[PDB]
Amino acid sequence: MLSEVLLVSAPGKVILHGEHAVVHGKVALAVALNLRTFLVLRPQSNGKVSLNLPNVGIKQVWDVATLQLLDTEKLKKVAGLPRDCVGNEGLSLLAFLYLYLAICRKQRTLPSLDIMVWSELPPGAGLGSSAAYSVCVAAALLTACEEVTNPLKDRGSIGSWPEEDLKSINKWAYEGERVIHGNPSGVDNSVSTWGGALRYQQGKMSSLKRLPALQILLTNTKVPRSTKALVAGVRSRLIKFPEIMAPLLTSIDAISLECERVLGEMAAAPVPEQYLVLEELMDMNQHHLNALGVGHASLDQLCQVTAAHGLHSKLTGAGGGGCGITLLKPGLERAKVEAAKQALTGCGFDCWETSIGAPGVSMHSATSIEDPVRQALG
Amino acid sequence: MLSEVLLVSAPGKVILHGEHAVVHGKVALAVALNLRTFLVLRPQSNGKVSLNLPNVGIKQVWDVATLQLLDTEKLKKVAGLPRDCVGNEGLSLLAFLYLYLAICRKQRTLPSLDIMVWSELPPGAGLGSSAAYSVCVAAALLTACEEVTNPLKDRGSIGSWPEEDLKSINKWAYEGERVIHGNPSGVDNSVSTWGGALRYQQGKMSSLKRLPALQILLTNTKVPRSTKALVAGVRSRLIKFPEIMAPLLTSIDAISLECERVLGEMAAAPVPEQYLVLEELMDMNQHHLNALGVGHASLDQLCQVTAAHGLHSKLTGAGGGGCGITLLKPGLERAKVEAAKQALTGCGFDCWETSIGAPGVSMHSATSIEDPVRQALG
Ligand SMILES: Nc1ncnc2c1ncn2[C@@H]1O[C@H](COP(=O)(O)OP(=O)(O)OP(=O)(O)O)[C@@H](O)[C@H]1O
Ligand SMILES: Nc1ncnc2c1ncn2[C@@H]1O[C@H](COP(=O)(O)OP(=O)(O)OP(=O)(O)O)[C@@H](O)[C@H]1O
Ligand SMILES: [Mg+2]
Ligand SMILES: [Mg+2]
Repeated sequence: MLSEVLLVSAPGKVILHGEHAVVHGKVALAVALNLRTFLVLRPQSNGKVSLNLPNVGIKQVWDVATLQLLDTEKLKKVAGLPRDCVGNEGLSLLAFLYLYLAICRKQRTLPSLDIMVWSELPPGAGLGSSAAYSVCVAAALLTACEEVTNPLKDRGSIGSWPEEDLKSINKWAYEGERVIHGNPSGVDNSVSTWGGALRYQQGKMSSLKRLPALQILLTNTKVPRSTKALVAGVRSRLIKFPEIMAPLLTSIDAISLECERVLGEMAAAPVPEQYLVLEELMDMNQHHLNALGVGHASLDQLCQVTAAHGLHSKLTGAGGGGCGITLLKPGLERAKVEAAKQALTGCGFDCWETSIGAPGVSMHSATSIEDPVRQALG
Repeated sequence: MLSEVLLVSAPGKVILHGEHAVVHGKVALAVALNLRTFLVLRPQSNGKVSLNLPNVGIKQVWDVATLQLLDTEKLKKVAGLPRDCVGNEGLSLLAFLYLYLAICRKQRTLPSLDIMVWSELPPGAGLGSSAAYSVCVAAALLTACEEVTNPLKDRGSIGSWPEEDLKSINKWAYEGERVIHGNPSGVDNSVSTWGGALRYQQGKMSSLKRLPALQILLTNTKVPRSTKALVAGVRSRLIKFPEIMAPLLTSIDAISLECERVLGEMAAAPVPEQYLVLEELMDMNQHHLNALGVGHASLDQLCQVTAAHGLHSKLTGAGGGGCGITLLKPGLERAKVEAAKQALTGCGFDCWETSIGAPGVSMHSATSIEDPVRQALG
């Protein structure tokens, strides 16, 4: 057990290319979104572990005494420890407990902690915020129970864990996603742990070696959608017009592959003509997705406003609403981008200017933390 | 030679599906557009043949005496008969003369005629108005010199020529398109002659046996474009992203083929669910074309306004401007369609509510002719 206060942060994700094509065997590219989730863990004296989730406005307190006397599927039983009430986010408090016991069990006394979680990620918008949360939790606990090295052992500003350690973090982050999702693939938590870019084919994942600096505008239309529905309609259209749909899917597959090739050649020396290829790829993937049938008026609107300012975008994820991405290459005029944001907001959409291909699980010194975050954390 | 006044009309064309895909070996569907070109031929006494083209504001008069004394490549020589001045539409007056001599030569005296041509077709917008013109000319002359039966020999209201006769009309209509275009494929003139729908693969054409009643909105954005440019950019992108583009083209090919199948099954009994397939096909072909790169802001705008009213459209032809088509299925409310037209016009576009799969070369009695047409003709 450590004593110092731990501060860890993990990024969310966006599907650059591949969205619906992956369901049919095609390649997809998932990348770390720099909209992070922070978790501050404070050691305590009182025999109580308190998990505090501001966002979802819920706080829960357990007393080590009771949990320490609990006999250590498994889920049903776990629910009999805290309770069983309302909350789609109630599974999270269940995912915390699981991660808490299973990881600290090898301790001769369950520690008394205080966890503070606050992210910049909009929940449910498909940016994998629950994995970012699981990763943060598994990372803080693992470090507190010294099951993993302490990145800031040398009192650095910002730090990360070594490969062997990141693997332990992911494995545990995954169990936590299993409890809340049931059958998660592992892309979300893998993206949150290793950061950077991920390649997903048919159950197999890899980590693109090197990525360039990519600036984007993340837009949330707040339009609610049914992921189960979209995927069904696509499969439906795949059955109705097979000779039309089959090729289309292959076309999207080629877009992921092409992007993979370019990003790699950009990691060398980013020539301006490389951003031109990327936006052409986005333009085409957006049209293909509209063809698949997962488009939405709020999304055509997002692209229309954006193109009006010379920017290129594409939906990201399930389509039919949700978020969209817009590329910001090196050289645009502060004015073009600034107006797009205003326009986007006027439509009633949330808009963030962030980055893609983000760092990954990180430990921060309380002085590396910005002000807005520090205010929400302490 | 006949004596009565002849009145013939021919339809233009629109590419339902296939546009850029045909250049690469894929199937395309061309259909007769019910925006007709009329030609009134009046026999005269004075030894003069007068061709009058109101639209292009030009009239030309020749005297049979001079032409009758002309020794009967060949083009250069033909130009030495009238003259050689300005006019992209000057080749037309040249196409008339060629059709006049070559067809009346077997007469012992060049007749004295008066031709009046007036169409509802916008020139150069890709609706094949020059073929509609060549067809009308070849049809009037052929009938006057009795090289073909007289449809209204039985004093009917409206009539057409028999297969064997329509073939002669097309063959001559083609020479006239050769003079004005140089290397025309024959789709335009074949569509204008036989009407209905045509299937074009790789030099081979066929006539879809039966088509259903299709109502559409023809929209001209009046945005000028370069057909030579568009096709070049497409070939360019085909070279740059081959694994992405190849499949896409195959996807469009499947759209033509699918449409061909449905139209045929609609000719039986047009079930409402058949119009649903057609608009899904248009939606998809429009997205593919945007992917090819032949889209334009004026066209996204055309589709956006239209969808706002529940209607489905797609560009038609070269893209990057020009015309677009919108389907009007049986059952829409006069209000939805009427507002679309207003909106379209506000954008500064010309809009026509016509039909597709039109009749073809026809002879009309001066009482079958509407008022607007009759006013412009006499
Ligand atoms: N800051 C946060 N604090 C606590 N729980 C969170 C936070 N952000 C997300 N979650 C939890 O994760 C769940 C999100 O499930 P959801 O199906 O929407 O997946 P997602 O992670 O939002 O993204 P995606 O489905 O693409 O992965 C919620 O049930 C919620 O309890
Ligand atoms: N009503 C008309 N009267 C006389 N000439 C016409 C008329 N309509 C079209 N034309 C002639 O046909 C030519 C049109 O050439 P163009 O390359 O624009 O082909 P198009 O027939 O308009 O359509 P598309 O190119 O798709 O076939 C002009 O040079 C013009 O002289
Ligand atoms: Mg998740
Ligand atoms: Mg023509």
